[PDB]
Amino acid sequence: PELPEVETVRRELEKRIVGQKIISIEATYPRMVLTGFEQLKKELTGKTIQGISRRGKYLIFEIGDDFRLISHLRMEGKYRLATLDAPREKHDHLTMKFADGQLIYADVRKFGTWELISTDQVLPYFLKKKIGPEPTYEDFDEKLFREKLRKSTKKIKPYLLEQTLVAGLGNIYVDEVLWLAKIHPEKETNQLIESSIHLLHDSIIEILQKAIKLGGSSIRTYSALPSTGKMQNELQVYGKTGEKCSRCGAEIQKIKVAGRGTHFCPVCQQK
DNA sequence: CTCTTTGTTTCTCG
DNA sequence: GCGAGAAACAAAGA
Ligand SMILES: [Zn+2]
Repeated sequence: PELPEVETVRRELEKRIVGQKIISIEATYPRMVLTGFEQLKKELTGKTIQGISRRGKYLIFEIGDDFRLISHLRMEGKYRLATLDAPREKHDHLTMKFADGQLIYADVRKFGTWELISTDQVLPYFLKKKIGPEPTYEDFDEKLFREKLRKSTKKIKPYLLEQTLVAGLGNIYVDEVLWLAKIHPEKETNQLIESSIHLLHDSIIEILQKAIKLGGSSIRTYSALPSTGKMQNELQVYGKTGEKCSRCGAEIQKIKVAGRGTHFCPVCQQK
């Protein structure tokens, strides 16, 4: 998932598990707990979930007064709230059991991670990750963004995917943002002029906030969190190879850019 | 059978 | 430091 999908999960879990005491924790794939599964089980069993926050694509469970469980869902991670008698599904890896249900994490590709750290370690953790600002008008300063683009020869799509200029874009929304802002994904960032950088800055905020409002993009339907979103109905280029651009009618093309499938309009996004 | 592709991140190699 | 390529892993399609 990308930031809008993680935010959607965050909001739905916040409604439902805040206040819940963790009765037990079980793992069939303990190695995805990078700080140690038995250590996490000992520390969090019996504690109450107080909140769920997010930073970029990372979920942050706030558990007890002093613990933060930082969860990254990577490519395929999925949470669901299940009954206590729910049967195991093949790629379920971890569960937190409550008195009246359980929170199960599944991940086909086993890429997602859990790390238990203390409250005062959370900001240093994300500083060490070099995560850029949240994609809001308040936090995403166009002036610094512009200065970073001016001094780089990186291509704009891979630079945006780094999470360092701004947090939260992945392959779907980077393609969507660059189409909206009329910028080719291979454009070297030091060639962007000020008005293009302004449109790109605003398009990043607008696309991601719209996707949040619409509950994320469901490219397939799944029996887990979140509830089926509506943003997939608004995608203009991602996965639309061979369909016509809604602005100019040219066929959307797909190329490979720094190892990633890349969807763009060749008319609207001039090389 | 092989090869490619996939919402992410982070590594080695030269 | 850089970019290219690949790894972690599983499943599906050509
Ligand atoms: Zn077009």
